[PDB]
Amino acid sequence: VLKIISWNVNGLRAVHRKGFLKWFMEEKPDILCLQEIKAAPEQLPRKLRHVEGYRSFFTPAERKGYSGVAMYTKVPPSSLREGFGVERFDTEGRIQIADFDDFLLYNIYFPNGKMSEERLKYKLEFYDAFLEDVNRERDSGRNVIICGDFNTAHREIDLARPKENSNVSGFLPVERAWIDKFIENGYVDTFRMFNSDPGQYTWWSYRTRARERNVGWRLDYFFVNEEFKGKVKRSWILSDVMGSDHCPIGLEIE
Amino acid sequence: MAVLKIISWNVNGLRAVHRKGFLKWFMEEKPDILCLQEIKAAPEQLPRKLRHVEGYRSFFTPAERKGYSGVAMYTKVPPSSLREGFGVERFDTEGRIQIADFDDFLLYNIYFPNGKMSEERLKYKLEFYDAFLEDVNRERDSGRNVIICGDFNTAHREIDLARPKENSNVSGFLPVERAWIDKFIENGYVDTFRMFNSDPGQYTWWSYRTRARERNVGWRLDYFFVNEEFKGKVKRSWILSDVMGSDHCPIGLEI
DNA sequence: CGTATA
DNA sequence: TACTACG
Ligand SMILES: [Mg+2]
Ligand SMILES: [Mg+2]
Repeated sequence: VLKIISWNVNGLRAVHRKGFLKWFMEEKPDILCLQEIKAAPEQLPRKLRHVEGYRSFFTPAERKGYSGVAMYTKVPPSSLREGFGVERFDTEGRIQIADFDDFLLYNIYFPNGKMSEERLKYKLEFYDAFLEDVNRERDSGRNVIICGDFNTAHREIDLARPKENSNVSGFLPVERAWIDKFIENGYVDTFRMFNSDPGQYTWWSYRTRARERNVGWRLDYFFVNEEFKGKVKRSWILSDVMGSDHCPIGLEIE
Repeated sequence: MAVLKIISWNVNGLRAVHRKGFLKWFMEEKPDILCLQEIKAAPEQLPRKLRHVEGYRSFFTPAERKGYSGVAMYTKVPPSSLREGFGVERFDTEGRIQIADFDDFLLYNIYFPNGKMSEERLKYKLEFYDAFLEDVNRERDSGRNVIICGDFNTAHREIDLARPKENSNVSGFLPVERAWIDKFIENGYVDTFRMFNSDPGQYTWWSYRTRARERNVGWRLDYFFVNEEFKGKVKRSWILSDVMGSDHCPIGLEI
């Protein structure tokens, strides 16, 4: 009975100032996966660096205050790989692959593609590198859990304004195709196993005050390989917890 | 020799001053050379109206880090060459150094490091200071005359800032920093402004936070220096306090 | 306070 | 509309 939470936290120091630890005390996950920590460990308060009952792993970006992922775990992994083995994709703080034996756990902050053509390219090439990597591991016999911010809504149901954004990165046809392909390689969007409703979102723009209007996108997913699909008992969106432009998502196993 | 006008200005974002009518001011004041620091942009990010100004050749030396540091020079008359570093990698990749050969003189356009945020940055500042001295001395020793302008990030004497006592432990008026200026001057260089003006309350930078500029609670961080052999040629050295757009104001030199 | 990637 | 960096 393992509870895993994924959250693009939009600055760890920022959520801390909004009572992140309190929420983390209340919700007792067995694993906590975070994206966009936007900090080097040394910049973090001591109460955040170490938390009672957990082992903490930080993977910052080389660039200061950019990107970065973190994992808190009640039970240590056998190992923790911080890259795919390709330099350009490995130095932005985007990748945590934690071996818990039963399963590898992928904590990923996938690149946003909105600001440039060259970044959109970076995103898709990251996507590619990711697939090779996760396939290599599942093909070798391992069960995989993949959480994090994918930066893409898959289907029209997955965002409030699908037509206006058909030319916006995050709902480009090229991007949605990749998710299609991803799923075809034997992986399941665990949330879609339990919920087929519309209006289920994980990110809302700050600019519009869109969150109260509920004008969002689903950018955050839990994926498993299908062989492991048996073990997933719950997969939900904690859309009530504030502090970031994303909300956290949840997965329960065994 | 005769009738040459040079302006130095820490512009605090070239795109920023542009939006406040920088070009208009640049039309009005007609300098023969314009030296800028903290452009905070790569040339490609700059409006075409700025990369190409009528009657001037423009040189941009951005930092590797995007939107950080950076210097620029506009000149009516091209230099023979333009060196963009001291030949030491760490000091060369931040956008801090333009050394332009105008034959008569080399012209140093420098954005010296701010030392306030960390011990390690304060250290970077003093080591920059050192590298700079060696460089300017080699050139002066070789016979070359030199004009050095820019944001030194340090007031020299007690008269150089409004509040000297409270800031004696603040980087920008640390004893170690003022000592270096002392040493700098001792190597045969002159603070051209001090040649013509010994009044207090002459400042070039004012903090944004306090709205200090209307209270005139400033520091003098921007200087024109020459080697003493060339001192003969400097006819004027002033502070253009009139000009807004940045937390620094521009300074002027006439030779 | 102010300039500059999600 | 915000978080971050660095001034
Ligand atoms: Mg975000
Ligand atoms: Mg400044």
